[PDB]
Amino acid sequence: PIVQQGQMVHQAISPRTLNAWVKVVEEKAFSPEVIAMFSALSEGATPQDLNTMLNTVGGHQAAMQMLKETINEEAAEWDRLHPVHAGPIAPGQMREPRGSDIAGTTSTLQEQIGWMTHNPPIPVGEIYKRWIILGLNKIVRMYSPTSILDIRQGPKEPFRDYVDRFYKTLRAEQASQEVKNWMTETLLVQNANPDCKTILKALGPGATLEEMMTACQGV
Amino acid sequence: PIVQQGQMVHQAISPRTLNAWVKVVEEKAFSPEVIAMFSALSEGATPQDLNTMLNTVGGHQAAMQMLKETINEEAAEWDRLHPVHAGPIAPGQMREPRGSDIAGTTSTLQEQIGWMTHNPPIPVGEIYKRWIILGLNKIVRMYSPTSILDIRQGPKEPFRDYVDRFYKTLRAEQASQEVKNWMTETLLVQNANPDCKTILKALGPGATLEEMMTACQGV
Amino acid sequence: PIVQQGQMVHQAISPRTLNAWVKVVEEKAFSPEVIAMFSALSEGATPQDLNTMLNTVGGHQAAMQMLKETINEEAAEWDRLHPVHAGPIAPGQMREPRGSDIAGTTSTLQEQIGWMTHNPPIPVGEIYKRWIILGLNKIVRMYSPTSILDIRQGPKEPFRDYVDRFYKTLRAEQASQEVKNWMTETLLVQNANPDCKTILKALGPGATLEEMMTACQGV
Amino acid sequence: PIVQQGQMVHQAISPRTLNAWVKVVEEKAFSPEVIAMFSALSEGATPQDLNTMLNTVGGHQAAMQMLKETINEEAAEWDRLHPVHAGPIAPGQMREPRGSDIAGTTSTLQEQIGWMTHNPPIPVGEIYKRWIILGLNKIVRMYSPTSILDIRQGPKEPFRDYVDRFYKTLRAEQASQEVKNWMTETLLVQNANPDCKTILKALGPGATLEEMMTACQGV
Amino acid sequence: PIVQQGQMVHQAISPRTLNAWVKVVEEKAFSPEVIAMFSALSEGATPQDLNTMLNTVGGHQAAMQMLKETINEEAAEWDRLHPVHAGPIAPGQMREPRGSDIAGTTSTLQEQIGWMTHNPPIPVGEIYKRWIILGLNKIVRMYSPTSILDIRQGPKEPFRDYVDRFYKTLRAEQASQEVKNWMTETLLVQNANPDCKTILKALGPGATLEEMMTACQGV
Amino acid sequence: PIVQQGQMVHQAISPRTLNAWVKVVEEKAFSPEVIAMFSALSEGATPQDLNTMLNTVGGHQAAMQMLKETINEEAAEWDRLHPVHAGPIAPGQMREPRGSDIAGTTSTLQEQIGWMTHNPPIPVGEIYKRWIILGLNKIVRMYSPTSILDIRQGPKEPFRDYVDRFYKTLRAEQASQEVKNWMTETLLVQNANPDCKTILKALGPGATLEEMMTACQGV
Ligand SMILES: [Cl-]
Ligand SMILES: [Cl-]
Ligand SMILES: [Cl-]
Ligand SMILES: [Cl-]
Ligand SMILES: [Cl-]
Ligand SMILES: [Cl-]
Ligand SMILES: [Cl-]
Ligand SMILES: [Cl-]
Ligand SMILES: [Cl-]
Ligand SMILES: [Cl-]
Ligand SMILES: [Cl-]
Ligand SMILES: [Cl-]
Ligand SMILES: [Cl-]
Ligand SMILES: [Cl-]
Ligand SMILES: [Cl-]
Ligand SMILES: [Cl-]
Ligand SMILES: [Cl-]
Ligand SMILES: [Cl-]
Ligand SMILES: [Cl-]
Ligand SMILES: [Cl-]
Ligand SMILES: [Cl-]
Ligand SMILES: [Cl-]
Ligand SMILES: [Cl-]
Ligand SMILES: [Cl-]
Ligand SMILES: [Cl-]
Ligand SMILES: [Cl-]
Ligand SMILES: [Cl-]
Ligand SMILES: [Cl-]
Ligand SMILES: [Cl-]
Ligand SMILES: [Cl-]
Repeated sequence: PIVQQGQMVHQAISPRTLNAWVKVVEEKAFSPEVIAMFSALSEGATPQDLNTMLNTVGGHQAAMQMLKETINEEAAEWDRLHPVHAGPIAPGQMREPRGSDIAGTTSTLQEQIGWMTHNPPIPVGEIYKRWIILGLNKIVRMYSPTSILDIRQGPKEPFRDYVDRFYKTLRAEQASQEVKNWMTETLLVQNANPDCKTILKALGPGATLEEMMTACQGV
Repeated sequence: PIVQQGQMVHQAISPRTLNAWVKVVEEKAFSPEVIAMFSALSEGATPQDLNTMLNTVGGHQAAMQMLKETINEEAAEWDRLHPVHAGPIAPGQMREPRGSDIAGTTSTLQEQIGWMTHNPPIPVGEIYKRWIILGLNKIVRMYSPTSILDIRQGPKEPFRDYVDRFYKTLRAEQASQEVKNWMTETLLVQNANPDCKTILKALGPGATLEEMMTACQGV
Repeated sequence: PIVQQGQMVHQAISPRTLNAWVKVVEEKAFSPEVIAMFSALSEGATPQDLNTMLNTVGGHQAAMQMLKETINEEAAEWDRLHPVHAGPIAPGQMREPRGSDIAGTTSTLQEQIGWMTHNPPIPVGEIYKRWIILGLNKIVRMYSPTSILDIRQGPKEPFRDYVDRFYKTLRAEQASQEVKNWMTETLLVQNANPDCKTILKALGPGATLEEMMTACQGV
Repeated sequence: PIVQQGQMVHQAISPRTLNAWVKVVEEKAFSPEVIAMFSALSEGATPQDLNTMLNTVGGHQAAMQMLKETINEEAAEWDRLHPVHAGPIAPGQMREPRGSDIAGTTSTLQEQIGWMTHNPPIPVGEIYKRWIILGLNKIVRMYSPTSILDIRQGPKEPFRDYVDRFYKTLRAEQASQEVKNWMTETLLVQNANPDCKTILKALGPGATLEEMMTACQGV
Repeated sequence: PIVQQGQMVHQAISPRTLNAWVKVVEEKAFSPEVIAMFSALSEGATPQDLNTMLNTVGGHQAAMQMLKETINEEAAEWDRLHPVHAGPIAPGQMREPRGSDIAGTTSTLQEQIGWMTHNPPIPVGEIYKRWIILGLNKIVRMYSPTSILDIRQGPKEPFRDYVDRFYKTLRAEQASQEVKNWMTETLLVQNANPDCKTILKALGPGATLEEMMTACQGV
Repeated sequence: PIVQQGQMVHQAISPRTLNAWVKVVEEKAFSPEVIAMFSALSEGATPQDLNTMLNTVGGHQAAMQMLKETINEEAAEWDRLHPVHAGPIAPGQMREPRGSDIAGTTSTLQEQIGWMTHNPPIPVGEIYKRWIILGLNKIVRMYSPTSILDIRQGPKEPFRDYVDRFYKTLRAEQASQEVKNWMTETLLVQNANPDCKTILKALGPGATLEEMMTACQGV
């Protein structure tokens, strides 16, 4: 990665960042917390470090291939919006990057460092990072076993655990924040068990989750 | 985070800070020492690092949603007290942050760094940190199984263990320091077993905890 | 903490310092080596880092409350000896700290850093550290099960192990160095088994521990 | 390695980089993720650090000898393309390296540092690294047990696992990207079980892997 | 410790240095490799760091008391050879240290840093370190179970293991290098079993250990 | 060690370098990868750090004594080739080192640092390192159980494992690169089982190890 005297300086990815990432993928497979951990360990990372984290993943090669295809689609879109102009790169200048240069496959470390440290800066690491997080979101969608519509509270299930399951499944859903707001406003109270459902409906439509959980504590 | 030649310099969150936090949440669930550990690992942290620590938490998504709602309430309060003024940001200036900018959802890393390193400084990391600790206190309240009124000394229980339980439950209570002072002055001596209660009452109302524990040592 | 180009620079407490301290308290409970480890891990620490180490302790809340009361007594004594003078803090100056400012409860990180880096320096971290070590000494006193007067050598016990026990119990005793010198000069030879006691008395009152241990080696 | 004030500074290889590499070779034997981990841990490395990583490998000495022979072939090719010219090295100059100087066997650390920090730079570490990755690719080829032509989907095998196996075996194949593209376009759909094969053929030749996996989800 | 821009800068003792030392004392008790590890972890250490390493030792308080007495004897000797002169410390000067100042009991961290960074330097850390290593040598002497005169080769014992035992016991012996040279020249060949003894005596008095071990390989 | 602003700066040996070395010697005893690990962990090391690594080795004191004798022989040879000249060391100069000064037994840390940072540099650390690696090579020779002449392929042994054994034993042999080349050209094909031997002889005398291993894959 690169960390900011004032100037931004280059640095190699640490061995325990790599070991942490590999352990995370080995243990947790693909889940939202794996994506959060990815963005955590890849702060200020170059495309070389991102490809470094991706290529060290053993197994799960179906998901890795899906991620490759997503990255290729985003790169082709970048090439459509940003057409490269033929010509000689002038002294004191750097070429404009392609989608493959952002993915680190056709660019050198010096070129990525120059794009990132330039003023104005071309943040290739955060763009490639954006594409990677997109594909990872697709993977987490495909590998989620349950749908949010099937999360129902058991007859003897404490409301707390039911909320744990509900928002666990909701975090993996692929829907805009408005759709998830609707799911919270409708499905959470709708799919509770009758004993808790009646009380929550007695609370009102504008209650917080704290009030809903403290209401069905005894039930 | 950011650490202070004299100037404050930016730095990425370390992998063992993240691993420490994730291990803490996995092992201890939600307790006061988890909050102390959070403030410990988040010294000088930016909102990006705070969201980094929060999003890497697997499970406990009910508590995470409650924390989201609390953060949204504090952000709306900030927006009420601090209304943004429409206009063009002048050269050599930075915009005043919203509640969502403090929460790191609508602000960039450069903007947070600029707000924190400015003179006068706008400490967005400590404000967002304050909100997070508030919501975490609410969670620790809701998830505490026992009330302080139910902590009673067993007939054969050593006074030391009874004090351990009493202040363990007291640390999770949500009450001002004056209320907790009253609880110490009344409930601790009131709820001891008769053999120790009579001796402590023979000591007097102004004895320290050291004197109370060394008094009921033999009992 | 703060580490000394020549200038003293601030730094956040490391995650493995915290993990080391928490592991120490979890494993060893309260013993002299725990205090030595505390002073070890808290070299150059600010009151914020000291409160950081104290608040991360799970359990043992009776001892933590005793430590709080001791810190409050030392703070009240500081307030008695150092009365604050009402007035406006002049430009280029910093206010004189209270006992609560030394304990880090009513002071900011910038104020502690300014007090510590000033010339003349107000070492709030070493003062608060002194109070903490005092209270910890009180706790170690209260939680010591055995008295030094009860450490007696068994009939078949090697003298070496008896000395191990004797100085183990002596390290936890609360007595000035002169009293401990008297205990070494009297109780050690007095409480040995007769076979070793007679030989040690044949050595003389001015023998070293090396000579005493090498004398009763065969016995 | 060497990390970039602006100047490139030398640094010794860290003990946990070495321990990470040795653990990787001990656990995973020879696989593509081992190569990715090698390039990960050897960012900015000198030939001395590369030989350091190679020589610390216990066992697998057949593969290490094959790697030695490959490195010798690449070095002889470098000597053929770059003939050394006899003469005295002028003041303010450095000799042009041989293949053995790139492999670090006949060059000193100061000479490698000088070649890498020079302008124009002679990147001996990335050249030797290239040769090493070449030989490692040969080894991974030889030690792959299965061919891509034999990866067939079981009758009750979920399509996801079959894709995992297919691209796992494909990653170890030695073929240009065009040949692997043909393998993806032909063998993947050809070697699926009939129930999934018919559906995938109903999709069309231009479907993505995401669509192919979400199509045969229920089958 | 203190590490050398050119100037010597102060630094706090690392948590894994402490953990390493504590683990070493817990596992290996008192042996020569423990002393080597002490000098290893205490490179450039101040008396505060040395007392830090010593006080964190749990148990073995007999040996710790012996070490205290040895340190006190060396300190009294220093006070005899270096008498302090009464007077006022002049501006731009520092007082000459006592034996207790070298032991870190009556001196501050600033005074130790000033003594060590001065020109001419007063190396209090290496002097106190010398005393500590002396006392540790006394302890290792007292706690050695076997004498070098009792190390004899078994009838079926390989010569290699017998040499391992011989020099293991010899490393713990308290004798000058000349005495140990005599022990090597006499006892090693004298105490071997007859089958190996006759061959070694056939070699001659001037053979190396390599020749002696390769001679009795088959026996 | 010492790491290169441009100037070479001194640094203490890290605790995990020491722990890594001690673990390596404890686990692997004496093998070539132990020597590679030694040179790995001792990059830029001073004689004090080399003696630090050597003295922390518990057990194996026969090998350590052999290493001492080898170091003494190399030191005596250095004294023969480099005779010290009697006289006063001039201001702005440093004395020429003896063999014992290179071994770190009769020289201080400041003298080693001065010898290494001087221009022209006297690399005492790499010289002492050379001697240590020499003695370690002698030890690895003596402790190798098998000779290269006895490595023969089993009747049902895969050729790959036989090559593993062959080059494992060859790496521990003490022979010049030409002798080892002859061993590769003769013994490897000579000592294979008849089924593989005939095929390898059908290949020809100029085949690579890759071709030899891929030829006897099916056998
Ligand atoms: Cl690291
Ligand atoms: Cl790869
Ligand atoms: Cl998967
Ligand atoms: Cl852009
Ligand atoms: Cl579920
Ligand atoms: Cl780290
Ligand atoms: Cl998230
Ligand atoms: Cl929870
Ligand atoms: Cl503000
Ligand atoms: Cl309880
Ligand atoms: Cl750390
Ligand atoms: Cl707290
Ligand atoms: Cl306790
Ligand atoms: Cl003061
Ligand atoms: Cl006891
Ligand atoms: Cl390291
Ligand atoms: Cl090697
Ligand atoms: Cl292998
Ligand atoms: Cl080139
Ligand atoms: Cl397979
Ligand atoms: Cl550390
Ligand atoms: Cl102590
Ligand atoms: Cl002991
Ligand atoms: Cl001196
Ligand atoms: Cl023995
Ligand atoms: Cl370290
Ligand atoms: Cl030693
Ligand atoms: Cl051995
Ligand atoms: Cl030289
Ligand atoms: Cl073998």
